[PDB]
Amino acid sequence: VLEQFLTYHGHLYLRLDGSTRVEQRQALMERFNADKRIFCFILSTRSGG
DNA sequence: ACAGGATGTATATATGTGACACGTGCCTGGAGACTAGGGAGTAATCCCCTTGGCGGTTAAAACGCGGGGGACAGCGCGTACGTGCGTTTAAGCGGTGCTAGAGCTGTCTACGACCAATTGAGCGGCCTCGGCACCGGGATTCTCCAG
Repeated sequence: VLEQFLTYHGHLYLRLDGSTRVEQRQALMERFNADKRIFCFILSTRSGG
């Protein structure tokens, strides 16, 4: 529902959940901390610490 | 060819089992009045858990694939089992015809059952620590080509 809300307003994002693979997690991290277009980085609180 | 006797044969009638329905009597239910004890019905304790949602990590499943070696059918064929048959063996369907031996009735004890004591198993509660359970090798011993 957070993504459903962010879409209605038009906000780029790259979600992150425990179900994501560590490879995908690292790829998303590298693509977010490098690309300035993405405005949000939705993730879980108690994910990989 | 026929008129009547000399045998059959289903047909109809009075007599043998069985099983239901009835009719008496005598046990077994029913009816009643006491006296627990059992069980219901809260009211307290001690467990040790409780659930949702979610992130993480490792092995048990889950899946792919090859391939082999088994599961099936067909073929054949040779006992071998059913199918008649003629024989004969012995079940059995009624009988007679004793006797053990159930089944009972009665009698009368030893033998349980409470039962109130008495008390020592036995049960829980801790403590301890050998004994299995797992590591780590190191031999051995199967399995599988591969000749």
